[PDB]
Amino acid sequence: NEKLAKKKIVSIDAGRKYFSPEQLKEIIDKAKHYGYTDLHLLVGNDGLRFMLDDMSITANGKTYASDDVKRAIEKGTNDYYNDPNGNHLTESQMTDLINYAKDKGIGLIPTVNSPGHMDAILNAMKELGIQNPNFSYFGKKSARTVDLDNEQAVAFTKALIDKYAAYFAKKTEIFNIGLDEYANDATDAKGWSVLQADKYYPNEGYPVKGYEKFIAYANDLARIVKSHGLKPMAFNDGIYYNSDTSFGSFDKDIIVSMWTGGWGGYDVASSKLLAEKGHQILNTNDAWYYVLGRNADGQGWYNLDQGLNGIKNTPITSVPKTEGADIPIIGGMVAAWADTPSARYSPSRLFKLMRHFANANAEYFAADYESAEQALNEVPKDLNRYTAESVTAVKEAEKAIRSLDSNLSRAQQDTIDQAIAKLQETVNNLTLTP
Ligand SMILES: [Mg+2]
Ligand SMILES: [Mg+2]
Repeated sequence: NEKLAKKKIVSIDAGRKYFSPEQLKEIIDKAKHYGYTDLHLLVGNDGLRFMLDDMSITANGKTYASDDVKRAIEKGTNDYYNDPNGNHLTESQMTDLINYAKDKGIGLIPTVNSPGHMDAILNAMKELGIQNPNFSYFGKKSARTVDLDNEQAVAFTKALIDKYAAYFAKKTEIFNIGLDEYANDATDAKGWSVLQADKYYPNEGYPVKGYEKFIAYANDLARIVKSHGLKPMAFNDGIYYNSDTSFGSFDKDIIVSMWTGGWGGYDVASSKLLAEKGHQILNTNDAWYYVLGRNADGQGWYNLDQGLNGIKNTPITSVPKTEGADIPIIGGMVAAWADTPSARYSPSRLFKLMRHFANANAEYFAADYESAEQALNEVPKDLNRYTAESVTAVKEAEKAIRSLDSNLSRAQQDTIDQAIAKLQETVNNLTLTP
């Protein structure tokens, strides 16, 4: 019961790279088939590839017109990557996609990333006329990250998030605000250290109250998301970075997507600390990451063979940086990324990754009843013309399938499959009364 009740999630980076409604429906079909519960769809992640029908934004003592915001976001996303396959999903397409997923028992969790990984939103703000939205580090400007000292940029960004969250209200349950990898380009992946630095190394030109403002920012987004009845989620790396609780406290209602245990000189809070602070944790271990186009050993970090190895060697219960503690989880999430969005999207490669994650953790993933349902639909409805003995065998086989536990895992798939085979055999053995 506890294993099957977990969320099993596939994450798709449709922020950097365009994915069509058809492509996403196919992913949903596979997710359902392999026993997943949710699709985690990034739509704002460097690029921004989801447009509401009304994109008007009220901030900074004015309203930015819907059509101007749309044109700014379309231009801004293209400036990040002009994808020949498409620019954005429309509101009609999103609503249809969520409905399609819901009818299959699949939830959809969107991401609209900030204050990092927001190249397109920063570009859009510049197109609207907002001045100097980008964070800079000793003259090196981040293409991805907003300056938290810029009230006009921050106000616009929050109102944009609010607008998206208002749309997702009722139709989803979780909204990922991201919060990962602050100014990773401009600081050479040391952004959290940079934001915290002025407190400990004053008068050296580090951002004054940098990390303190980030906490306030994260918390305000959490408040905004919660106002819409949605649970806010965020990636772990900036949450109590360096295990430092002295700058302030994060909203406990933020679910933590735990993707990294950190690296040399990038010292993240342990999952133990985060649990102890009151956060629920979604295991998003980057052991399972796949970057499109990096399709085999040697082709770079998060290549497909690496991800498949991570899936074989790091179970769904193994959370980054536990300090040896027992870390409870709300579920697990395997993630595919489009760091190089011009890479060709290969469905079979993604589905292999998804299939392996489900098979490696089979007790956690729901069994497939699709074919059992179909087999029942294919039984002849009227059996009167057949012998009593052959009829009895069919009715017994039918009962046996309807008697199956409706909460079996992938680990018990063969139980379902044998029941299907037995029904098919009994139907084949139906004998006309002589
Ligand atoms: Mg590219
Ligand atoms: Mg492609």
